[PDB]
Amino acid sequence: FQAKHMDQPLPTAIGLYKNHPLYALKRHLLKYEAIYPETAAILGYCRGEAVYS
DNA sequence: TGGCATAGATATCGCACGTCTATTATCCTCAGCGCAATCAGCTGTGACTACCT
Repeated sequence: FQAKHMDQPLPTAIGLYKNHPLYALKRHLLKYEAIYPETAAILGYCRGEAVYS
């Protein structure tokens, strides 16, 4: 199941990247949660929105 | 005949409009101290009586 569902659909809708840890959009975080640019530079894009692990 | 503009048809993302339980220091109460006019006992003074001369 993990192998099948590892980034298979490849969604590119802004709403889908929210509350989705597999994508973890920078703008779709919380006040207390924050990205780490050291281990996440770029993994994908959606309407000019970068993806971080 | 064929290139593609121009609008019909349709969602689509952003801005704005509702709730919800807590990223962290209160509000009264009783016991313990204190302050100011009586009242009573320690100590001083006079009245009464013992003893050395």
